[PDB]
Amino acid sequence: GKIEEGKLVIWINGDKGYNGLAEVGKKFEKDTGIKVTVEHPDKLEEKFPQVAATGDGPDIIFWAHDRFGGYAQSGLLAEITPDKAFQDKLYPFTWDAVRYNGKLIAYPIAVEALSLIYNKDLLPNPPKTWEEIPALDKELKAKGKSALMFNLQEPYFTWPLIAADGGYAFKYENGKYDIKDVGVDNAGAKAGLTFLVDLIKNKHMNADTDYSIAEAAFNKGETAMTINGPWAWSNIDTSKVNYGVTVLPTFKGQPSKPFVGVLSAGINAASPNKELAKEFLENYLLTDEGLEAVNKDKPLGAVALKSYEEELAKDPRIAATMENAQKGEIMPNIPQMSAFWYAVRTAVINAASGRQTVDEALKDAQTGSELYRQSLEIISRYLREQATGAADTAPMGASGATSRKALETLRRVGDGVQRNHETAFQGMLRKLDIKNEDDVKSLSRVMIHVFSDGVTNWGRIVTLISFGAFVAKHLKTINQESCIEPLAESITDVLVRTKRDWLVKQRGWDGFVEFFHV
Ligand SMILES: COc1nn(C)cc1C(=O)N[S@@]1(=O)=NC(=O)c2ccc3c(c2)N(C[C@@H]2CCO[C@H]2[C@@](CN2CCN4CCOC[C@@H]4C2)(OC)/C(F)=C/C[C@H](C)C1)C[C@@]1(CCCc2cc(Cl)ccc21)CO3
Ligand SMILES: OC[C@H]1O[C@H](O[C@H]2[C@H](O)[C@@H](O)[C@@H](O)O[C@@H]2CO)[C@H](O)[C@@H](O)[C@@H]1O
Repeated sequence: GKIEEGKLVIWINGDKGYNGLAEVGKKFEKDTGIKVTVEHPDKLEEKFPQVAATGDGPDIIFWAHDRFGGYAQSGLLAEITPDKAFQDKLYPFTWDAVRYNGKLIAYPIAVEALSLIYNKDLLPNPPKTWEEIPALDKELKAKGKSALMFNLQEPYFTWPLIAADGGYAFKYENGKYDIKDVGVDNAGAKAGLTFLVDLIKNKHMNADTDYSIAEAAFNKGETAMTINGPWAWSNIDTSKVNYGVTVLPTFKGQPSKPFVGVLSAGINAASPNKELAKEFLENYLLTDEGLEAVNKDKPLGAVALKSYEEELAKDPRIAATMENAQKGEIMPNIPQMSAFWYAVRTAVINAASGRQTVDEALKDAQTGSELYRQSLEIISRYLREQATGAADTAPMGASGATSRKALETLRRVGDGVQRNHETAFQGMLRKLDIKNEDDVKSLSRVMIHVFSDGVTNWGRIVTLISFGAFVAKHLKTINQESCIEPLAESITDVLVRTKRDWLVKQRGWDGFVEFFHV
């Protein structure tokens, strides 16, 4: 479809101040005659990449910054180019959250971190440790109350505990992420998640508790504590619960480490209203009055706009938010975050329900989180060595035995496919007529159509990759060697995105090696 000209459609999550945002839209309309429509669809962060890929969707999308690198990598976002005067009005670390491959890809709005929220009438002093919560629940159950209820369906809420004793997503050292170094199934992560599962086993929490259940229980005074962000404070105010916002409990003497989000506003690359969107965001929303309108609906947290943040920073709930933020870590925005989150969401749900043990659940989450990088390493190396006739001497890195053995297996079975199907490979190569970087970009839809819609097995995966190597050899011959790495990335994307669940079920590339073991 085509995004309509002369209006703005905005998407924002249903937990945020969308009525306040609509009020800013009405002010925009008053000046310009342009109607602003604010919507809060379910699963908007999943919807957006689907609809935007076809040139459809909202003009402006709001989400935490972690999803935006994926959207940008997919060509779904307009580059943001504010002048120095405007840039200097927001905190530099907030612009850093929305920078991807050296370009600004959204406007930052506000810094979000989870805090412990407690009912002062039930618990005059909140617990400093996770370890004391079982005893406190036992005390409270004798009064017809519980200690703690929070959303167990979204890993954002359980991550602070998983991270506390050493769980991590992608290792960060010397100002750099090692995307090859994933910390989901280490001893620290296991300790955190085992503690959560034990809370459930011992009937201190219920695996089925979700956002709405926890919110209602806290706001009705049935549970003494919850874990939530600034957006939740409005409904708690309405409830008249005597609440405090404080630092999350420690685990094994170490701080809980929330993953810190920057609510951000991106502009759809397919929007014909980009100048209207820029005007709205810079001169209506990111002003004291614009942020106030949203904040009075549902609190934003620590806003990116220095002038308004100076007012808000006096609020002890914001101080608490920022204390927790400083103990946590800013989320990456790398495209791999979506997969990391899906993998950890499934692990927590399965461990909490008893569908899998903690060890089983975190193993699968490690494999899912490593899948893209490991797949790319194997596929890129095979294509490149096939094209040039010489292997890559660089170390395989993390899970290197698997990568090496997968590459050796792929050499055996993939060369066999190419050899036996040479005429068919030649025919398809000529039919596809691949000449340059632009023609390579067209192959994804063809790969999805042919590969992803057929039967899922290792044989057809070998064919996918083997035909890729055949194409790579051709590209080298015609002085298009620079196209090979983009080709490898494209094949990897199709494989891992469309066969994610199947691949994890096979133990990823270890399953491949096992399947073709001679
Ligand atoms: C015991 O059995 C086996 N052991 N082992 C080890 C393998 C098998 C086995 O049987 N495998 S098999 O079932 N696999 C497939 O069929 C298959 C799987 C994935 C594919 C993939 C195909 N394709 C079409 C092929 C390529 C050459 O001619 C093709 C084919 C079959 N195709 C199927 C789709 N139709 C659509 C209409 O036009 C004709 C076309 C024909 O042609 C005969 C072929 F060679 C199949 C042989 C496979 C080995 C059979 C390539 C593809 C689409 C093109 C773009 C593009 C680009 C890159 Cl970079 C990379 C890939 C692609 C997607 O990836
Ligand atoms: O649970 C995984 C989920 O976490 C974060 O989403 C948060 C969001 O940042 C908050 O603003 C609020 O809406 O709660 C969400 C959790 O339900 C990530 O931003 C998101 O990408 C991820 O899927």
